[PDB]
Amino acid sequence: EWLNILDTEIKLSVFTQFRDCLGQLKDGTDIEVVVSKYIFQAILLSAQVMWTELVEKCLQTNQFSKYWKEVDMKIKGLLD
Repeated sequence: EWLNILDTEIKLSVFTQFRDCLGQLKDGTDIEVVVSKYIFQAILLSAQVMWTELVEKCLQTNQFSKYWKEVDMKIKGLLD
């Protein structure tokens, strides 16, 4: 009984952390601060969803330069 409760609870917790992390990333929040806040899977999925949405709007606007510089800055900050 409690194993079957836990099997659903882990997935619910992962989804909750994912939506909280994506919500934080939305409205403007650097990934560096969020790394120490949520599990790896949640921040990973939130980052990937954001990247898809942002690059889709970049593709419709054809302004890849600004977003590429932003992502490069994110990578340098994460490396630091």
